[PDB]
Amino acid sequence: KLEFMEMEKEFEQIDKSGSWAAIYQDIRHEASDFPCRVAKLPKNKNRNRYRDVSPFDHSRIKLHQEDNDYINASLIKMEEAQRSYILTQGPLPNTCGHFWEMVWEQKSRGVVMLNRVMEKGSLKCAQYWPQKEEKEMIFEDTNLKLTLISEDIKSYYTVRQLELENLTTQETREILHFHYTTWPDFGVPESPASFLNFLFKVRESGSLSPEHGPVVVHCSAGIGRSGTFCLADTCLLLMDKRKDPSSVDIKKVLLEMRKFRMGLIQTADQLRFSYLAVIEGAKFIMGDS
Ligand SMILES: COC(=O)c1ccc([C@@](C/C=C/c2ccccc2)(Cc2ccc(C(F)(F)P(=O)(O)O)cc2)n2nnc3ccccc32)cc1
Ligand SMILES: [Cl-]
Repeated sequence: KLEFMEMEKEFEQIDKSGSWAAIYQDIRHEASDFPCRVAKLPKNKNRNRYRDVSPFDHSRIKLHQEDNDYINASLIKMEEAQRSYILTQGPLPNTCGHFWEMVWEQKSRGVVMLNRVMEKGSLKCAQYWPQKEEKEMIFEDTNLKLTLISEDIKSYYTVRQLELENLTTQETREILHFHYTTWPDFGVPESPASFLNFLFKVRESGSLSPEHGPVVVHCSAGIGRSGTFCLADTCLLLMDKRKDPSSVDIKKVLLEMRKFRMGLIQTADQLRFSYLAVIEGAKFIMGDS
């Protein structure tokens, strides 16, 4: 029982010794590496938002296009946690069709967005979804139609319901879009509570359920914020299923996740935040709630 005051004690111990950056750099250097040949092909240069962030060849999501099957997106599968996620970059002006094509083919039912489309001091992301219910979007290259159906705006996040339609089979699917709007580039969420609240919300939607395809998670590069979000989620799952919560080594989990996509969690503070959100979140889930 009193095993929760343990992990939070070593957390404060790490905080006391200011060892976060050390642990984080240790993780960057223990991180596995795999080839990204497809990602680096000249024809896929314009499909990559950033020169140095690429999906590994083994876990990259392949588009069912006959021509070019590339999309900077990676499938992260966590066995013990029993959860899969697709991490991708913020869609580019020329890859919005690819993005939705992937959402369709992969049968995902939810999209989690952790970055903002624009501002001034923030990385730009393409407006890959319709902002107005009356202005649906058609992606000619992927023969898909997208319509905004609902848009519940809250303080730290907006929940939108979209309708994605395969113009060929004429099938339509409800896609839930969870947009956390207060997580700056290379920063942390507004607070652990808002982050968790957002996470629990995405959870309760069933968007992460094994019933549907893997949820799609992205920020700008698809590694810092996306990695933090997924790491927190997986670790919470693990602390809930395991008899011994403190047996969950967030560091091992992150390294495990990095085998599927490079650079997950981009700052020492994000790592700290993941520990903090997981400990607090674990307390909540096991504390009556
Ligand atoms: C001035 O613009 C920026 O703020 C900026 C910061 C970092 C970067 C990264 C920096 C590259 C980092 C990297 C490279 C190799 C392995 C792992 C990480 C890409 C990147 C952007 C944002 C994030 C994030 F953390 F905000 P996310 O939450 O959206 O994921 C991550 C990465 N990047 N990718 N290729 C580069 C080539 C030269 C210099 C920097 C480069 C790009 C732009
Ligand atoms: Cl890194």
